[PDB]
Amino acid sequence: MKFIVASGELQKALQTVSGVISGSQSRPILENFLFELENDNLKITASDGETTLITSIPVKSENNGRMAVPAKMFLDVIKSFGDQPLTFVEKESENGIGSLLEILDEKDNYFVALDNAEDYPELPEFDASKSVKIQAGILSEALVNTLFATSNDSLRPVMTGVLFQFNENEANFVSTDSHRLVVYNRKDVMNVDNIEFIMPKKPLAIIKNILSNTDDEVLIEFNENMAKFSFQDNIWICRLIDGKYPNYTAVIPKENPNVLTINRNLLLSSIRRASIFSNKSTNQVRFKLSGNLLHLHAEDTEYANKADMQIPCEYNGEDINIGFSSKFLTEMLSVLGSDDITMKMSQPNRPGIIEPVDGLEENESILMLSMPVIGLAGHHH
Amino acid sequence: MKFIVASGELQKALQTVSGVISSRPILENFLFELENDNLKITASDGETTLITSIPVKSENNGRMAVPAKMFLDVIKSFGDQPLTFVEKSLLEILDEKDNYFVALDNAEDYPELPEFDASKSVKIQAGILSEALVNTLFATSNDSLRPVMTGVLFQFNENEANFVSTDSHRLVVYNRKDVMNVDNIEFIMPKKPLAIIKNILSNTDDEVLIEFNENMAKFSFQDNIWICRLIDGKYPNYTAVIPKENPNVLTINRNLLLSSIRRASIFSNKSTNQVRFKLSGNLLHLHAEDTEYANKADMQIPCEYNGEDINIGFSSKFLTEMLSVLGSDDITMKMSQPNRPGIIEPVDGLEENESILMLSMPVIGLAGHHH
Amino acid sequence: MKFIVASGELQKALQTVSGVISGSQSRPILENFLFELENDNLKITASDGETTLITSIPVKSENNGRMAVPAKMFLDVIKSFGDQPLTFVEKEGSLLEILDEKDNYFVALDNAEDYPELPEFDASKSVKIQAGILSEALVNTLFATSNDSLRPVMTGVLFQFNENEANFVSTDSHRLVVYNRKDVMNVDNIEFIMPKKPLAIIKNILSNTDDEVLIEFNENMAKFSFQDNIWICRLIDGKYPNYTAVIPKENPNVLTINRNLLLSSIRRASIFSNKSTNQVRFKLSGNLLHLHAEDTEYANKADMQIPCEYNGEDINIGFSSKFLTEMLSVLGSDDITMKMSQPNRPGIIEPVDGLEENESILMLSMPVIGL
Amino acid sequence: MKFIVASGELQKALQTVSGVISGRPILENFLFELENDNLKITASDGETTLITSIPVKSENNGRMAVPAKMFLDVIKSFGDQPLTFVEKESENGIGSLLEILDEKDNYFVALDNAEDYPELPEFDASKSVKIQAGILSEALVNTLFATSNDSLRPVMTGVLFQFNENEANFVSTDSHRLVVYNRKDVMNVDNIEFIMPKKPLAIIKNILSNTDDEVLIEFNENMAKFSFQDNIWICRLIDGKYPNYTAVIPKENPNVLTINRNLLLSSIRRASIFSNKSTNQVRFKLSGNLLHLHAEDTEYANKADMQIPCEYNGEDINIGFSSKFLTEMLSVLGSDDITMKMSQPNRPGIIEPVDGLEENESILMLSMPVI
Ligand SMILES: [Ca+2]
Ligand SMILES: [Ca+2]
Ligand SMILES: [Ca+2]
Ligand SMILES: [Ca+2]
Ligand SMILES: [Ca+2]
Ligand SMILES: [Ca+2]
Ligand SMILES: [Ca+2]
Ligand SMILES: [Ca+2]
Ligand SMILES: [Ca+2]
Ligand SMILES: [Cl-]
Ligand SMILES: [Cl-]
Ligand code: NA
Ligand code: NA
Repeated sequence: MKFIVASGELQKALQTVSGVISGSQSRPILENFLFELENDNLKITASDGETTLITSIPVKSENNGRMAVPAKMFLDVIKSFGDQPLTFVEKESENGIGSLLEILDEKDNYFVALDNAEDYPELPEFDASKSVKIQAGILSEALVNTLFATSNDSLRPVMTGVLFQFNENEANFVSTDSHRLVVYNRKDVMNVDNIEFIMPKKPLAIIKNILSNTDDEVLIEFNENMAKFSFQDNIWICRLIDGKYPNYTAVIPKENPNVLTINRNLLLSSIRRASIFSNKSTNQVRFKLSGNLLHLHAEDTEYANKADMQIPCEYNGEDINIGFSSKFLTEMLSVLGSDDITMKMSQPNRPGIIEPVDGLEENESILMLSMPVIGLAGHHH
Repeated sequence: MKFIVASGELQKALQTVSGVISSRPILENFLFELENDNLKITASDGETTLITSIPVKSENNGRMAVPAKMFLDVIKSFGDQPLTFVEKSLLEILDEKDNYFVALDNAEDYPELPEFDASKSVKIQAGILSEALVNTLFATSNDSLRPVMTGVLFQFNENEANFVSTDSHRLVVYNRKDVMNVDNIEFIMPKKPLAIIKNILSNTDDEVLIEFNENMAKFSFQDNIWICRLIDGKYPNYTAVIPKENPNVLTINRNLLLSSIRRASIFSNKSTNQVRFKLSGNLLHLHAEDTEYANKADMQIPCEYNGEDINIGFSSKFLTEMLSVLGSDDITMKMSQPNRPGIIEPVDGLEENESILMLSMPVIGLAGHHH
Repeated sequence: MKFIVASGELQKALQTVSGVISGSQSRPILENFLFELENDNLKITASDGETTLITSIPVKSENNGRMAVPAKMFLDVIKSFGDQPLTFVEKEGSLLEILDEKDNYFVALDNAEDYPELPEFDASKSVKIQAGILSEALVNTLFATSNDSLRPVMTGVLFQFNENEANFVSTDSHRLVVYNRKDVMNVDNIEFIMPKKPLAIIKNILSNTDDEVLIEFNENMAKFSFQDNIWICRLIDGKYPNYTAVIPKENPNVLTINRNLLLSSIRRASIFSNKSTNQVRFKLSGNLLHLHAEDTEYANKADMQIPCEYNGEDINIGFSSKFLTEMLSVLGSDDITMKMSQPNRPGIIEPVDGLEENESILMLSMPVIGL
Repeated sequence: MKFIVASGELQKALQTVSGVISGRPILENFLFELENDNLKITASDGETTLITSIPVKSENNGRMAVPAKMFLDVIKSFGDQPLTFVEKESENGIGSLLEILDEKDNYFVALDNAEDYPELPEFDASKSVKIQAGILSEALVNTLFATSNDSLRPVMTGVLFQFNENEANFVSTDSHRLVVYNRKDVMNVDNIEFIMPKKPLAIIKNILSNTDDEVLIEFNENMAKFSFQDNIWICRLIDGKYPNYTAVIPKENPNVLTINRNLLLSSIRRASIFSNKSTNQVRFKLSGNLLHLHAEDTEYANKADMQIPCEYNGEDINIGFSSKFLTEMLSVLGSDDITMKMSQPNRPGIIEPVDGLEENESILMLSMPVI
């Protein structure tokens, strides 16, 4: 097969599908891009066996073909060029058992050895039974809010992923670990098909880098156990996590009369400083709230360091003494971008509910629950 | 004052009370009070006061403030020898033809304790109290708990004594139906004096008297006195967090479970140190993994399990620490759902009126918390 | 001691000297910053036992003192602030208190008396050099130093000063850089070998200014002084290799070529190169450079034709692409010459443009040799 | 690669070389090289390289970089059982995994890139000496405590090795203590003198057995290569001139104290508690057959005065020594009695064991006096 394509267009297409190639040589055929050339359309596929990324670009050609091109090398090769048309010709090695990909650029020649394309598996016929639509910019903000930066909990399978709930009234995006619950809600995302599914983290991270922040629609189609995203000339296919996500709404305390209103960056930077003085193993801080004063306390009995900070705030509520793991709390505060947050509390053994004060669009809301540190004897019952 | 005492006896007395000396400078001293051949030795950090006394040979009485680290270092540097001490303000030590001097503080500056006016009292055998502390004093606890949960709850009434401790991962309830006192009392002991008391208490039938006033406990045991400031507040209602129905019973060799978790946890993330249990049939599957570094462990442990399949996760350090305190060959762990505590109890070795209950809180995503 | 200073000023000073605290110091006292306060001047010292970094900043205070502050933690603490005045109070198990309005922080301190003092430096010789010239010397030489602790002299940079010029040489036996400045003239003639690690640290602290750096010498130490910084380093003992014997007197085969063009061409060609030697072949004839790379293990190949100016006989010579690209990326000229003799002799790269009047650079690459 | 080995042998092999891995990231790995049922294990900190080898069962060859702390922790968690190790490609990343199979249990340890682990350097031996393992080990037992722990004056941080055709000398000093260990039964044609650094010697002391098995030491410019059974140790030698240690040792020392070692040691330990906190000095006042020990701390008002009967033939002398250095030196000796030979109150005292030395073995431990 032979085709001519602008190197910039080729690089962008290759870069889009490359995030799923892990460098693993356990299935060596999956270290390749799969090129499929048909009627001036170059379809490029990469996969790790569970996530598959596909894109296509127009090219100039007169013939068809299929090629398995080693991905890391070939992308490095394309990256080494400026913007110029490149010619690609598959040649059978004059001495060998397989075939070469030759690149022609003026008087210069390059050869990249190819794998056996017949060994690159075909994807199965996707038989969509349901589909939803969501704008790319909305989906990417959902991923900004639900994908945690740290995740060192060994959770059960349904909670290791992100829940997507779509119905005719709204969409919900939910994630959790032992310290946090994020519920992100869009009442402006409405679909006839009611569907619920759990997306694993790795394809979500891969998709997050590919998604643009635009009003362009993403189609998501579903079969037995896969989701198929379609966005411009891209297709992303992911294995879903089987099972039923817990009834997360039942965990949200109904009454939270103790409302802290505070500048977000002040609370975030204060906790970060205080936790430097706590025990390196647990990184906990205590909140003592009373009047319009937040008293932060951290100490490390092993090393004799201590922090005591008084932070002015708006607090209408009863005196409360409540402890938190600072790393998980500050990560959530870093995800919000508002000037002010509220943290609504009830008892020291119940989660605090963090919400932005400002900065939400009309039909957008987010709820961030932070589970406090509580001795087991004082658990809710 | 002047007295003669064998260095070994003096050393044991000093070591008994030295554990509380860490504070303001007068509290860095031992307080010596000599009265009719009885040398009372007092040490304090301002909240806990430890007292012991030993017989000595003397002809007069007195009071001295002796700097503790220095003096115990000195006594330790001797072999077993009768030593003469003369207060002169210096303390002179005489050993045959050898002379030593230690500078002294002003004893008049050492705070006296107020006269203790007991309103209630309980008694408990030292061995019973000592076992209670073995079961409730955690080897490590790094949680910043609220003040009432940083201590150990003592409950005495006419029917039983209860000893309860907790952190974010554990609840220990130690019950003795053979410890009965007329006085009903409930109080929270801070951990630090409890640790010192655990090392001094013997495993004997000698009785420990505990007396109380407004907010102090005074323990008496042989020639020791321990006076501790109690933690103010009410301990939480711990019985309400113990699940009532636990149809899923694991019976398993404790040492095998303990060593298996220890190995598997080497393969977990160093930050959280968690293992997942997959129970089905008579087989426990242990799984640990470190997603950051691609390490993994999968182990199969034979057991007796009659119950439904369960997939439940635990923090290994806190689980293994409680299992290490128990001494029976087998334990039962009773579970219900993956978001509820598992109840660990020994199979053998409890006396007639002794029971131990250990709750392990599992690792559970907040979305699936109990409700 | 007690002093007040803006957090931003303290952070920059700490950051200046922190690069020599490498973490796991075999002596734990060397994990501290040493603070010495004298007449409103806070002198801050860090050391790994061989290199000592010193800076000082003005502060507001009423007394003097000495403190050893744990470095990693204290820098973390200062970094966690914005630009605000901070109050520091030494409380001598010695503590450091930090006061900010109504907020209080305590950092446990080590014993400053345990921090080693530096010996009185007894300078016998000294040279001066502009900071910008010295840093340019380091930019050109540090990448070529060896990383084997086998030949210590090659892990450093040779410094040569006399009344006519300053010369800087580095090598790892595969590359040689000679950097020469005839506008750096000092009465004292001195020759010495500086270790790479303090040189890298110094390179980041040095600014690109005409302000002078003083270097003073005693038996086997160099003391650099530059503004309010002092850097004291142990010199490498021994004789630097006879590097001029590696430069052939004649290199008649001269390639003249655009630097970025040669650099980007080698970069592309190297993707196809031998994973073991990462070799690119230059085939020169007429006014055409042919670049060839191939990977015998994986069946990839590159053949590139670059028009150039070449005066010499036909030559086919191989070089390590990693070393060649590193060297071409350090130079900044539009054009370079590469002078060669035989296929088993070095290629010598020099910039054509962009050098100051009394500045010259020589970058030698050993060829690839194989059967 | 795939191999089977007893867990106990693997643990012993790993612990032998693991002492050199401190906290470059590639050097935190063991390097495994498997060839014809021989598993060679390498560890290094970049300056010291330790190598051991053990027989294993295998059918293929290979190379692995195994993370050391984790892997040794893993091996330690097993008892004595055969373990199977299989290198597999990672399923989700670019690296490679080491699988450990124990019956139905599977464990995976992520591996580093072995191609990034440095090869051993070509050793070009020019000279060699031989010495029994036990003799060398005893030499290090006597000398390592005396080395300086200040990195100022590097050569004093090592132990001098002197071999010639007549004897071997091992010398250490920190300018306050000097130890000379002499063996007139260690003879080699090659006369060699070199300085070994302290850290590898401490490791080497523990690997060496107390047997007549020969240690071969080969040398080049600044590397020593020790070979002892299936171990290889490669260390960078310390360059520079060791002090002329023979000039501080007085030849004539007419004032000789002979005394039980434990009696002098325990007596100095006691006195040193009462001594000057800055110098920790004790005075010897020797006359007749009486040793008067005196210590005092004028700042804190403590004093010690001891009379010890002894054998002293000499003139009345009043001489002070550091009790900390004296007690350490007496604790390293193991004889029943020691002699301390003195001359003037401002000249060193020389301590030697009285009994227990072999015919051609001598020990000299010199203490610089306080003045
Ligand atoms: Ca066409
Ligand atoms: Ca509906
Ligand atoms: Ca928004
Ligand atoms: Ca009497
Ligand atoms: Ca019992
Ligand atoms: Ca001033
Ligand atoms: Ca700042
Ligand atoms: Ca000259
Ligand atoms: Ca073992
Ligand atoms: Cl979970
Ligand atoms: Cl709590
Ligand atoms: Na008195
Ligand atoms: Na000070």
